Amino acid sequence: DTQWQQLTEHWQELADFGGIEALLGWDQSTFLPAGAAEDRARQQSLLAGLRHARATDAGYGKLLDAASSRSDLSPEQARMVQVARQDFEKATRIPAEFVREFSGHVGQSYSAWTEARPANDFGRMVPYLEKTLDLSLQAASYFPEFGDPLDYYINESDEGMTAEQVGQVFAELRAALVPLADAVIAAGAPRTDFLGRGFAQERQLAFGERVIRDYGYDFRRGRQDLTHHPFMTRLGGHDVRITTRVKEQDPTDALYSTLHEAGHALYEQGVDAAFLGTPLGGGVSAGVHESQSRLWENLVGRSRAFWAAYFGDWRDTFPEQLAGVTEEEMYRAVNTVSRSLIRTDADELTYNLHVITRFELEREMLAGKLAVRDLADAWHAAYEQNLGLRAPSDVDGALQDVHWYFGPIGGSFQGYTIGNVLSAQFYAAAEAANPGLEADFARKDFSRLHGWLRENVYRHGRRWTPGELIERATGQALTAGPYLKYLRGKYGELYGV
Amino acid sequence: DTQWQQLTEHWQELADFGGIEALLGWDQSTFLPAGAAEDRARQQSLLAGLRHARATDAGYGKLLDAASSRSDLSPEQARMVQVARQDFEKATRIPAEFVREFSGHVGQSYSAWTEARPANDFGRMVPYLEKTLDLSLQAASYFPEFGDPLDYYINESDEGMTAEQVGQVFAELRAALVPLADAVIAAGAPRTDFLGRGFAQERQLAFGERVIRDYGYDFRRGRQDLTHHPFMTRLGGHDVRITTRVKEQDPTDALYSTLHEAGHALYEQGVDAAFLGTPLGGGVSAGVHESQSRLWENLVGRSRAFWAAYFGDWRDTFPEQLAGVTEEEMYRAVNTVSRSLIRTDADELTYNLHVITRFELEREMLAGKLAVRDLADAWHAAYEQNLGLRAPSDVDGALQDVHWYFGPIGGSFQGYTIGNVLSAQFYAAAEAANPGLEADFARKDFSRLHGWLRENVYRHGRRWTPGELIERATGQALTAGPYLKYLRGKYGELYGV
Ligand SMILES: [Zn+2]
Ligand SMILES: [Zn+2]
Repeated sequence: DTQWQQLTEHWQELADFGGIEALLGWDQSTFLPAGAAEDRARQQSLLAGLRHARATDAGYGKLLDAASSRSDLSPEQARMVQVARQDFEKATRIPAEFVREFSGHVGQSYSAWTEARPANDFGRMVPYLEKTLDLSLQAASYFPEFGDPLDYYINESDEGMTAEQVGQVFAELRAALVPLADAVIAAGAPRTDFLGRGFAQERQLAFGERVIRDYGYDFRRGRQDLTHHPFMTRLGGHDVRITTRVKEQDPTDALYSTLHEAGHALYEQGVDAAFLGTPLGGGVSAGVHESQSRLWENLVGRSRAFWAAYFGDWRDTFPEQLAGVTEEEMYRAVNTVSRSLIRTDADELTYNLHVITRFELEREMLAGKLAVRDLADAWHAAYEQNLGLRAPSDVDGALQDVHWYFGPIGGSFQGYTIGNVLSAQFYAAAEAANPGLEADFARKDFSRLHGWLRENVYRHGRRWTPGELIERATGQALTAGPYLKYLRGKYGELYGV
Repeated sequence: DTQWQQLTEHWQELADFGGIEALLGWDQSTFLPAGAAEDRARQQSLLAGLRHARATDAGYGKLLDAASSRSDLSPEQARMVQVARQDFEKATRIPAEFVREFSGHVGQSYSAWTEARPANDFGRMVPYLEKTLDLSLQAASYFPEFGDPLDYYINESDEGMTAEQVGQVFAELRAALVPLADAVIAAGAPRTDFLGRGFAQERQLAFGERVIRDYGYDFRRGRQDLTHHPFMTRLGGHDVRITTRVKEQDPTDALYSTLHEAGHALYEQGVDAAFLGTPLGGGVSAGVHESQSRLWENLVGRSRAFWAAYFGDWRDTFPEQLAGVTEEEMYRAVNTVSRSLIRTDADELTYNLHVITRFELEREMLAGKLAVRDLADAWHAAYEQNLGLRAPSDVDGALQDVHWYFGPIGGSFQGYTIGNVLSAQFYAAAEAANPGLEADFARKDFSRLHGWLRENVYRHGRRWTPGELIERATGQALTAGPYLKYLRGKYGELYGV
């Protein structure tokens, strides 16, 4: 009983270390002055070392063992203890010296990448990728329960997911989305030139903050700022911050980045107050998290009802830019499709082809079938086959994404595609329970959609495993069905295909 | 050599905790959302505890003892050890229990004050101040080498400074500045109404950043943001941040807050790189620090040469506002004088009367001659006596300043006046070594003044004691001479007195 109070305080201390670490990273991406990079990284390592010591503290381990042997715990408290013991298990499996070696290597890899990408110097990154691949395999070998080292990373991203389950889902998406995208591309695109007329940055941000405020984003428990790369980060139990990036030459970039990151933040902001500061107080997996950003961005933000509700405010804010443009035309311009090179900018239909490419290259590298020095060539070859075009150099080829340069190789991307699928699966379950969602959206009323997602997804945090969470909320395990039905219906209707 | 590497690593770890603690506080004042106050305070408390442990670690103390007995250390390394041991002495002198009790109390006092001041509820703060006074005396009692507890606080602010030395400075400033201020007030004020014509906030910030940029503020090692109260804070060896406050109804506020805090930041940004991350890597005392904010704010920022250089940019930025206003009128308008209530806004001539008021009330309270419950009345009586008027309530009376509600009572304010004195003493030494500084200023060239201050003041950090630094840099100990000569000359010529 006194042991439980001590466990509660140690858990709150781990959450507090995490919030402070998140602040160091949030400030690094937003306001850190250019000449202060090195000291900030050292500050981050200092905190990483301290937090790891507490996450692996032997006394804490004994407290967990004590609470675990009790028989009088509520379902939530026992699950809280179980999750803590699972985190403790993972944290102590890997020697702290290996953790530090890996962190220093990928940190140096990153710095080399920030220069080699603009310089089209993939040959320079090869030694960095070779060591990263070796370290990635070594890290997975501390977990022999995954015979396939790729399964260790897939599981780290989405508890319980396997490479065979991922490959199956990918196979289904490719078989369905390639024809649907090709048919949309062959039909021709809606008008888009009015999006290039000049949209003032401050006006874009104000519009975005009105929308996500309607969604339910709580500005007493967060804020938004500008960054080069949008992200969401939690600095505390009541401090969930988002960032966006604005292009005056295209207002859909900032709007949908903001809706996307806001979706992540709604998830975090809906976690039950009783779980904040405990091992259950956070999102449960990468795919479930990305299902919420994608739900508010795509399923809601790009829908006809969304623009039925906001076109008026939009045209008022941008009167000259929307002159001669109908509400229907703005709805179509937000749902264009094309074969493109940059994954983060890819449309709803071709996006997953980027993830599959990266996933299959990871499979090839981790299995020893593809040497890293051949990665640049294999990447272009996969882009030609999967997207029908190739980048002019390696800048937007294998150097495009930071993941393999600032972290392990393997399991880096499937969460994006799992999130896309689950977005429609969670959304369909929400509409099954609230058939008048679209009529609400037209009134700028998202309370029932938010209410359903909070009751069935957000509040539970980590109390359920991803698979339990998905099955309880939607009645079935991960399935591509609702996702494909939504896309075929939406784009079949948009392009007459 | 092995032992020295450990000292430098521990010293850098102390500096890194300091930067992180500063980041938590900087973010708290700028961007922390409203619902995140409680969690941030616990985070700060967690970091305060860890840093305090590091600062008092017995092993660390043993390393310092070893290194102090060595005979092969350079004068700087020996001084680092001496400074580290002096910090180690005071940090361990006060029991950790007492550190937490005092810290927790002033936290509750501060929070109650943020509500009691706007409500004119001094009676509510009386118990908080009584406990603060008792704890202030108790804290000083851990340092019996100061017979007078006020001398403990005076020395904590400015090493080597005493109450008897402060009193002599006050008497001299009072004897010279009261008649000069009364004569200025009786002569009449320059035109000022054009300052009320409306100055857009964004232009004010842009202008202010161009000025301090020319001063020498390095935005690659800092930045500026908006807060309720301007301040300067060091988040790292290359991260010295400043904040300002903008009033569109009066542009002198933002401008001179920015010049003031930039002056603080210039000092920190000039500390020698060899001292960053060591016990010598920071400003040496409150008085020396405020000497630099006041030098760049008053001696430079309010001088005729400053406006000969910047009125053009000023007029171009605010053309209608400065229509019918000469460059000479803008110079006179930034140098008005009057008996006022708010210490932080008080002019060059009457400012010190606010510091003297507070110091003498501290003296009476520390000696047990003034009861805390009588402070509100004694404050008003001292304001009538020293400044010729009194506030309508306690809001701008004894509740005005945060110092006694978020920290100890005693020695809280004399550093501001010490800084005023030293600003002219340092400045005159700079002109003696660089004949013709004012001519440089008209060209927006501050490199000779800044270079002199960096070489003779900033780079040393804590390498010299305050008395040694002032003596070496200016050829004499602290003296009000240069200060009184500067004011008598400046205001004698402005007002014909
Ligand atoms: Zn996302
Ligand atoms: Zn100051």
